[PDB]
Amino acid sequence: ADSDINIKTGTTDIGSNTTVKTGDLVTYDKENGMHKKVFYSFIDDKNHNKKLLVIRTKGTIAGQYRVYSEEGANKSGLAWPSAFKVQLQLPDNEVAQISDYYPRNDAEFRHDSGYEVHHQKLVFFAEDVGSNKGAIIGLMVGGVVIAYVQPDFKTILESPTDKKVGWKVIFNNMVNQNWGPYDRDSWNPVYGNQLFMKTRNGSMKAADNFLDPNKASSLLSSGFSPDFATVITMDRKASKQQTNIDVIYERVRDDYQLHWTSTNWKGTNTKDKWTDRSSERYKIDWEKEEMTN
Amino acid sequence: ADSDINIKTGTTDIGSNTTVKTGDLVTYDKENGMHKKVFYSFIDDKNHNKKLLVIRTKGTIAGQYRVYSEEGANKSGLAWPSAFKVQLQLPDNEVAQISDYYPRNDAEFRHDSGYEVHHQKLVFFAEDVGSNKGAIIGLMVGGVVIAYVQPDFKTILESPTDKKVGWKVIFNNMVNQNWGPYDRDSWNPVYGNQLFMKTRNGSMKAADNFLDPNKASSLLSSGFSPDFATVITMDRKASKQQTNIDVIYERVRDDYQLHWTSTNWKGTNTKDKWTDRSSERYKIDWEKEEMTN
Amino acid sequence: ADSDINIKTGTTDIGSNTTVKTGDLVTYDKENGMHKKVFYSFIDDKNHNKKLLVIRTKGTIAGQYRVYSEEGANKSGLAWPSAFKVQLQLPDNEVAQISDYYPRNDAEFRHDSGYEVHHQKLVFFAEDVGSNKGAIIGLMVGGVVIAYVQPDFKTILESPTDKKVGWKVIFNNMVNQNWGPYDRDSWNPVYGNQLFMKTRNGSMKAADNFLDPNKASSLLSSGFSPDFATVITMDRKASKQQTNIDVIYERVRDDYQLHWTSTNWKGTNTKDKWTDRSSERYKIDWEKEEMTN
Amino acid sequence: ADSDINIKTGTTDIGSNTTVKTGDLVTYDKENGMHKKVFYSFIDDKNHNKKLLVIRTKGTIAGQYRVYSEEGANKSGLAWPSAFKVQLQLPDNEVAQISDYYPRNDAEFRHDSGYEVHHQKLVFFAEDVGSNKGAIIGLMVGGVVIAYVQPDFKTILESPTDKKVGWKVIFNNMVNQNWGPYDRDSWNPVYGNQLFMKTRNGSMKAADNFLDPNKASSLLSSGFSPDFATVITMDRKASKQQTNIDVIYERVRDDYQLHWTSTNWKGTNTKDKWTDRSSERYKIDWEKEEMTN
Amino acid sequence: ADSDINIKTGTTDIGSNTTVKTGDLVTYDKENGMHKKVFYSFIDDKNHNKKLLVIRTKGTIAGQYRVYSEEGANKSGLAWPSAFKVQLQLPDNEVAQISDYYPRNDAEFRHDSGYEVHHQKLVFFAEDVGSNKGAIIGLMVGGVVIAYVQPDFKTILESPTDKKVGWKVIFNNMVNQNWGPYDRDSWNPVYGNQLFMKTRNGSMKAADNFLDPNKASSLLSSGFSPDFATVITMDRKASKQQTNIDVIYERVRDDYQLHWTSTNWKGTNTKDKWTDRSSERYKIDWEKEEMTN
Amino acid sequence: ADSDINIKTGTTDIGSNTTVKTGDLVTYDKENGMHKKVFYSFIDDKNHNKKLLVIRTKGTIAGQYRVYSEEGANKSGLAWPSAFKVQLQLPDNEVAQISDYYPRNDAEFRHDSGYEVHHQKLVFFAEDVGSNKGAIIGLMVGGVVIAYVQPDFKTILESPTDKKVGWKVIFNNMVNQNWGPYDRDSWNPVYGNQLFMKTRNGSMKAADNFLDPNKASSLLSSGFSPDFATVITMDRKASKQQTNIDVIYERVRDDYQLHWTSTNWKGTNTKDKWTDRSSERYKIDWEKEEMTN
Repeated sequence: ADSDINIKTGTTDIGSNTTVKTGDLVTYDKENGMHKKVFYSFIDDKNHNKKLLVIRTKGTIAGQYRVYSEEGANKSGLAWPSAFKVQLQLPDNEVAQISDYYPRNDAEFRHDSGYEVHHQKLVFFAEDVGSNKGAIIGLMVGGVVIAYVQPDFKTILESPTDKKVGWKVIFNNMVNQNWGPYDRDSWNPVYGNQLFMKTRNGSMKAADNFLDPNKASSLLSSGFSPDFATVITMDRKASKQQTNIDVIYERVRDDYQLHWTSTNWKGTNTKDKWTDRSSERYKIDWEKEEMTN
Repeated sequence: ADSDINIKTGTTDIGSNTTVKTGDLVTYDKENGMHKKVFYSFIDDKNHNKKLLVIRTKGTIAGQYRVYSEEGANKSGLAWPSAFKVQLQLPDNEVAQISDYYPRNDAEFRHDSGYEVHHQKLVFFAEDVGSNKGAIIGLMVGGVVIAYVQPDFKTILESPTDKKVGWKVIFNNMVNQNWGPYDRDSWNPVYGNQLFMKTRNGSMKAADNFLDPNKASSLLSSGFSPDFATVITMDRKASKQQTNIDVIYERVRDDYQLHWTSTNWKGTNTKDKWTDRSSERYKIDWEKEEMTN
Repeated sequence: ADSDINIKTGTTDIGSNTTVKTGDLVTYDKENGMHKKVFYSFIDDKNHNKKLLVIRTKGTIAGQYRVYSEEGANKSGLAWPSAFKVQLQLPDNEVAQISDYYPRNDAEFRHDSGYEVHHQKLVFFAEDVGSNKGAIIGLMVGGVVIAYVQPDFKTILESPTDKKVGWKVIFNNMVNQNWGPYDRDSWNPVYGNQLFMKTRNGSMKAADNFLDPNKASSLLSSGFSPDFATVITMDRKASKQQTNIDVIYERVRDDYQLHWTSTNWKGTNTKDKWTDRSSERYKIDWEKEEMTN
Repeated sequence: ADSDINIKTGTTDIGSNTTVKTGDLVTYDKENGMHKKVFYSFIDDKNHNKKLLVIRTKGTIAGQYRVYSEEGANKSGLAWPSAFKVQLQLPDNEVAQISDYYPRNDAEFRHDSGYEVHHQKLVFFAEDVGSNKGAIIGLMVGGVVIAYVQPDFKTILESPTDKKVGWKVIFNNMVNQNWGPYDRDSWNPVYGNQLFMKTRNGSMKAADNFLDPNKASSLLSSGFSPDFATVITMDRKASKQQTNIDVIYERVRDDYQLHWTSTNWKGTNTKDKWTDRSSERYKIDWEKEEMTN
Repeated sequence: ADSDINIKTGTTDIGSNTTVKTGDLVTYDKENGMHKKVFYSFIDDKNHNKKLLVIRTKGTIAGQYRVYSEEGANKSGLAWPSAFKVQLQLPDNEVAQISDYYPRNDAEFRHDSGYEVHHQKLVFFAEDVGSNKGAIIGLMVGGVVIAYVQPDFKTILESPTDKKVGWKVIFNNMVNQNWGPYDRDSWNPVYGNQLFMKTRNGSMKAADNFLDPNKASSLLSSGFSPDFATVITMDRKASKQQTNIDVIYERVRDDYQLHWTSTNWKGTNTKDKWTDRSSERYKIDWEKEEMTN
Repeated sequence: ADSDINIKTGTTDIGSNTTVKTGDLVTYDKENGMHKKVFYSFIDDKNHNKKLLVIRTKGTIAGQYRVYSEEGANKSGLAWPSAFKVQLQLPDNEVAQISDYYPRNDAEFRHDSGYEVHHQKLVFFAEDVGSNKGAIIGLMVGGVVIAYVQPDFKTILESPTDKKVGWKVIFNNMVNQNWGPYDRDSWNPVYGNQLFMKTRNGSMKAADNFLDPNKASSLLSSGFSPDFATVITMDRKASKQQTNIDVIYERVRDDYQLHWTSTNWKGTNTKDKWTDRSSERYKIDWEKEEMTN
């Protein structure tokens, strides 16, 4: 931090003794089921060399975890979201730049606990008839245990540029009732993909053998609510003080097909079957310090 | 946070150097057993592009965990709440929008600790008669342990829109005396659903074999007290500066039927048997900055 | 929090730039052994739509854990508190309302750590006479461990209304010397209820076989000191600016009867044997902003 | 801290009651896939003996984890980043100096838990025919267990000078699906380097047997976003108040070659195969307190 | 703290409502590879009885972990830093004094967990031919486990005076790849000192059998960056308001000699083989409140 | 805290809106190897009924862990500090009083984890020749494990008065290389006291068989740096506004004698062999608010 270099905290930061122009822009795409909000803040710090626009994408991208097709009591299909995405893209001809962003790709870790342990035991068994017999045992304990947090969904900052930035929320692993973790690539020759199978030998029709969304992560059913900040920077001397920025929300829906083998249930997962995109273009006026749609 | 993008903290936030108009609106629905409160705050930040209304739904939704019917000493019935809900809905013809909300669906996790560990042991047993015999053992430890917090009730943000928003509190799992977790879908062929059975082979009448509410989560008996914030936003230039917002509280009550098999007790759970809704319409005056019922 | 919706912290709160009228009201009920205190704060925020009164019930409700009757060396009786209670009730004809309260029924949890772990071992024993014999062992580790905090006494918010609110402190479990947890419903056919038995085969008279209060939770002997806030709200336009509020403290005392079987000691627990209530009526003057008894 | 020497906190720090001149400088090297940002802050504290420039290198160095060459279904090649680097270098003829920097090389640790534990057991087996036989066992537990955090990537401060400073982010260890940690130097005679092998006996072509970047650390695919502060200091009396500073970003890409042995897959790792450098020269004007490219 | 004695926090501290004169003094000793910085702060608190100078030694002492000599493929030599040191010394004839310093020798601890645990088991084996045989086992668990943090390098405050003060960073223990901790005094009759041996039976020349510095602590290769504060105090009435203070940095380099036994590798460690000292004399002017070199 | 009694924090504290007169008094006793510092703060709070003097004893008491005498290769002697002490004593004829002090004797604890756990196992072994034989095992786990922090040195507040106060730092336990804890009273009939023995069967002369101070706690070699606050209080109306206070530092040095038995090494510990005291008398002027020596 700025204190670790012997500088008073908050001294190098921006926004001190300046007027900030905030605003909200909301809109609901019913077809794609997206509540999109943009919280924009214009900062003209006279001591800063550029005008700043802080664009916080927010809202909720409904997961729409839902059974979409039934071909009878033996087959069914589930649309489940495997990924969300948010992208802000400036046209290549613009003078503005994507100076900063948050969150970023924090360096994670795995707690690694190694073992170098020695045990010794001395047993000397005997009988009432006068027979003694014994052993001395030396036991070595070694190896490693790796422990870390395994979240259901990861958040990732896609490779950004001076014109494009983007976050993606990705499905990493899911824990079923008690059968253990499962991912999109899991494959059991017997049951196929057990990701969303309520039971393996169920007597109900396929449409009813899917996990109840309440048990599963709420990101799948209710959706995911991003809070992603981006910092645009413009030069005051630029002749063109108006820009157009494309804000894009995406929901990638995979197809979980459940089939009856006449013996047990089998599950297959088709990736990126559907992609639901909602793109809006926002006009940014740097002189009046406003944003509109 | 706004510090991670080199911006002074609190600079982009709203409510700086402005007068906020607060208020409380309380009412008790005796029939549905709901204490409803709305804490409203009007914010007209001249630097913000819209008028903000922060509506915090609060109060208490009595669980009403109670025995409702007795058909003798062999059968009884318990009304127990499986879910609470709070919904704020604007009519489709309104100009206002549901800009923001809290709490949201935070991404949860499960601590995943994997094992790759090696043990070696060397035993060499002997007898006093001159007989030696031994073994060398190599032992592998592998697999994973998953540990996470399992709360009795989850809080969830239902898929919102620009006109409707809603939270639901859901029953996830309950721990009986020491018999382990149980859910609404638990089913033992012997005892059926052991969710609220005080004893399996009790000699008392069914009505007395139900768990004492004090032992169980207080959400079931005393109730649940929400604190849910929503942020409405209106354009200052809109001709109609009056709106009507419907605040809805719901208690979903399931029926736990306890039966005597002449050998032991059996429990069944009928979901969403009853639904108790309390809806109020609040008139919002954005010019006088007030809310009324 | 209000920061999570992009609003400066403390902006929507009450009490900014206003004069608050505080006061203390104390009284000791010797008969019921209750030190009752009420800390009242009148808040007239001109920007708020109602007058607020924050009533913090405090003090100490002596547990009075005590031997009350002795019928000889074989029988004795202990009065021990199983529950405390605090209730604030407004008469039904009043215009005021119980807007808010604290503490509430926080959603608790139980840390659930599940296991899916595999072990493999390979033993190959041998003798010096030339005889080898071995085994290969595959071991499965599964199940769950549930770990949570188990306090001696719970605090609960009884189902409130717009006129009545109430907290109850309840005895949940107690740990004896080292014999494990015990509750009011514990029953051993041999010893009955071992909740407060110092010893099972004691040679002393019954009155001396009870747990020393110092070993036990201080809530039983010295008592419990509540800190419970309630928020009354009144409309400024109401013609009647005087109200009467009933503050009630209760101590529920159960009877632990200890008997000699001529072989060992047995304990029985009669619930809610006695109920000690101390009720006071406080006159609230909203114009002079004071409270009196 | 400055409080531990009886000095009021923040008293010895810089930036109190002074005007700070901030700025952003952004640029995207498409060829090397680097988003470079420099956040500069000029501090002229009249009570300080020198002018300070705080240069925070930021941005994102795309990992570019990607299959680069395929020679058929038996061989493939992956370019994966093993290291990132950021260097600020002043020409030797300059009067300015690199006074400070952050982050630095914090002293790490390993939790060392040693054991000195004794167990004793006494077994006395018997048969119904009247034969008793027993043993007394003394068991010693000793040794040590070492547990520490093992991150995927380390951050390091290269040996700095008064003209050059530099950070390097280094690949330390990676955890595959569940096969354990692997590093650049790992070598199995059977499989070679299993760092990025999706499967050992896969039937797919080599290009498809590489780990999905989503599973792997996002530093490899999306990239790494530095936040590295440096503090330049200049004497006010220096005649030459203009300097040129070279900011350098580097991505070191190693080649992971995957080969088919007709039995299983083998992996080899060629270190530092490619080095992608993006260097910019920034003109620093200490009189106008600005930086340009 | 000052609050624990009923005194408002920060009241007894220095630097309140006074002007502080700061400064940086930087210099790079190429020969010894030291980046030396001194951050000085002059404090003349009119309410304090003396003038204070806070001297924070900072910078980086390059470890210079490096192979220095090769006599062929069987022998090699590594210069590795075992200790860093920083010393501030005033000449004995000066009137100034070393009033305070930081960091100091904090009292450490070792978590000591003792055991007094009892287990009992009852086995009763039987055969289908009608033969029963059993045992009752009582098992005692006792002893202690000691767990504490074992850092690679310790920081120590050498015995100070009113004229000399000094910190030393010392090599305590290092963890090799997975062979366990090693120190300067470790000695295996087979391998000697295994501190920096990459492999025990390597086929490469000695110079290539040394640990890669990236694997090892960065203090060895990149170096150590001190932050050590000292507080000089002078009497205002002293006639001589100029002083000379000697700031000394030291790097102690040990020689790790690796030899080939024609069977395996052996390592020896010669302590304090080289000592690299960089001493500077700083002129302190207490009247103009400055420091120079 | 003062908030828990409904009082604004810091309201009852001292030092609000008053001028505080600070000062440092330093001196080095070479013979006893003590760097003594006194940080004094005079507080005359007009709202307080007395004048306060906060005296913080600080500095460093060199441990002087050192070999003092050698009688050959078979015997040696080590002077090691077992205790430090700081005492402030007012003459009995003074009007001033020792009102307060810090640190004090905080109530410590030991984490006590008790066990009441049941295991059951069912084994049923069989042979291929048609012979089955089995057992059912019930296992009880009980007892307690006590875990707490065991520091090398304790800090203690000696029984104070209105004229004398004193802290003592005491040697509690030390951990050797890996042989376990040892104290001053430890005694092995074979090796005597193994507190500072580098090896048990060493071939080096006794003087070289002592633990290296770097391995041991730095309190022994470099020393201990106290920070002990005392609060003197004087009545303003007292005629004699001058006092004399004796500040005393002590180092208690024990003698660790190491002897050669011609078989192994033996260690003996003579307690409180030497006591090194450094006493200074400070003149306190309450009118001019100063302290001198």
